[PDB]
Amino acid sequence: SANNPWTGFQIFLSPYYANEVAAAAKQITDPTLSSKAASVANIPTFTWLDSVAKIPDLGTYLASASALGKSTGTKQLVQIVIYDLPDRNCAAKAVNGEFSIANNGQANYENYIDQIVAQIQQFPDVRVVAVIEPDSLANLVTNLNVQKCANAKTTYLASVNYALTNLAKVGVYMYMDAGHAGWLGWPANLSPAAQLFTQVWQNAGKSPFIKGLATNVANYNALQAASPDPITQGNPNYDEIHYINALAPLLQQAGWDATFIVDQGRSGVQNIRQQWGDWCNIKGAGFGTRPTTNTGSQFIDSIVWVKPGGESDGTSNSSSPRYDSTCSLPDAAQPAPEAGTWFQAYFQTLVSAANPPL
Repeated sequence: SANNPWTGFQIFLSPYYANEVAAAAKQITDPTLSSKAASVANIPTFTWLDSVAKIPDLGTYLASASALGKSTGTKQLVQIVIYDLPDRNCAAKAVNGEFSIANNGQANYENYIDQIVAQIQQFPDVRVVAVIEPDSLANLVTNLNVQKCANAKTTYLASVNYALTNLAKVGVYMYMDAGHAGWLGWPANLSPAAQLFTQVWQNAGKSPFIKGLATNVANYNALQAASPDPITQGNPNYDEIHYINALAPLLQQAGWDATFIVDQGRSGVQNIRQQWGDWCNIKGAGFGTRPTTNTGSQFIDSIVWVKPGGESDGTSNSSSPRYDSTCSLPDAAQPAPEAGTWFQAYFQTLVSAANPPL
């Protein structure tokens, strides 16, 4: 499109990831690998607002970005993930997230959005790009037979609508999470996906700030694969570019000339999964293509690093109340710590296996 949110902007670099990476890098013993690892702190990532407790951090990042732009003669851009739906991750095994549908979850989520909006409103010289609720809408396409998802459907739709409607009022550029090629990119899932995303876009007023969709978030697919990963057999859309090329025209026909961003933060190594649906701490992953607006596709505004490589997808300890058995599969790196916490051995391999090399 004409207006790529990133062009002309300096991305604010997460200080939390920089510190996590800094603490991680001094533990890497090989000096050549250590300096490569430290440099990852200079690669822009998304900050996940996975709880209300993260909202004050957003406030500090906006204020720091505002000052840094003035100090360097630049316009700054802060990258966030909205990730706190009630009954979050409905198809996952075991309960995740601080809000539940049964305990005023919708209302609590609205208050979470209101607190985010109230921060963003204070810093109008900073641009914000938000990924909206990974692992949410996509479940309403393919997983309505999952009872937790069926029971969450109206809440997910209302809560995502509230986020889109109210973040638009403070000019946030938004990409709704849309799964990945092996989820919604199956040809038979494309029209159901397009219908759902367009209804969501309509309910939120078709705001021009709703730019489009984010794909491959926290996943491992290629953007453009050299040859299809064996996990993809049966799906002609074997990488993200095929998925996006197929879905984008369906959205255009609805009057939404949608654009896309694609996570490549853990895509450096292909052909590492036994089944396409295996998502947790996949062993041997490497950092992939660094964020760039040089995407190779009319439909893609940016390659991004949404999931911060090195933070665990979930614990492998079956005694944890948060345990998801996907995290103990043969292709999952084990032992792994709780979701969101630092997984040092996994980070070191992401660095060693980076492609392109760091």
